[PDB]
Amino acid sequence: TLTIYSGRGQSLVEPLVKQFEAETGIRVQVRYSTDAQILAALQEEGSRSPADLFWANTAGALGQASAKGLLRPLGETLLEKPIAFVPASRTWVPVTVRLRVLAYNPDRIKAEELPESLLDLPRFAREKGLVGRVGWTPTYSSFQDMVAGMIALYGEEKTREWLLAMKALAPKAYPSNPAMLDAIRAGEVDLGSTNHYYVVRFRRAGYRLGMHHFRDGDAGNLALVTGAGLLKTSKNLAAATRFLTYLLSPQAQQYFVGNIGEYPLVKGVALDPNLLPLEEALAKSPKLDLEKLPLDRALRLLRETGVL
Repeated sequence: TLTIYSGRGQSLVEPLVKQFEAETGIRVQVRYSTDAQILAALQEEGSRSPADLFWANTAGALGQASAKGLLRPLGETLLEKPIAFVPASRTWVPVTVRLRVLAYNPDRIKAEELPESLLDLPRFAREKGLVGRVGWTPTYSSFQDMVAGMIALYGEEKTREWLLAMKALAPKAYPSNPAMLDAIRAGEVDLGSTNHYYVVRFRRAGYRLGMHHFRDGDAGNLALVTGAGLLKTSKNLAAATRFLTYLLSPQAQQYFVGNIGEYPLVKGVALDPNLLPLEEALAKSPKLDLEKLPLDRALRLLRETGVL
């Protein structure tokens, strides 16, 4: 009788849940909301919460749960499974990771010429004549995560500097990443900060698209970790633990990299060619506490600068 509060989209979640159900005979009930609402709902429900598991789209949202003392420390051998991104808390387990990257039109942009730091992107745009030819996705959650990452790395004022310098390029805003990548393909824009798996998806469809990683440590390579946690309110601790174990199972991790295009966190999986190895991903990403990204601050700043 497993009850999951999921900030991950249903289309992604349901196949895995079906499998578990059929293979264990455990009946699972999943509630789908934003990481935001789930965090609200748990604080609301208190000890009267049905939820056994929290499966978040972001490690930020899990940091909050662990911050409101909501999660139960995990089976020593569980936190042993994933290759990285385990939280000091040991109060949730990371399931996939996604990378911020810079997508571009190989026909229009030379790989050699792209900046080693996201911070230098506007200067690149100005020199290379890309006014009106840069795309971004201001309303997109991972873009907002990236901006919070810049605030944590460089400070609010450097980040503000970057935002206003980006705005001064008259960049085009897209409602979604596929929309922006379509634009990149069409030549409406030349480049855009995105999530690596949107690019992997395009490439699988046959569309040659450039994928640039910034220098190691750079805010532009931000690791976007998804994860799951065992709630304190859980009265189904065996079944719940089985499911966490299941999420980290080779077959499920193959689903994540294959069906979804995200990075698996375990071995025993066949790896796409459009991904650098997991280990190099780690090497590339900024070293930050992913549970503590100042997302509220990023949002405030994005609205103030007039980006949002």
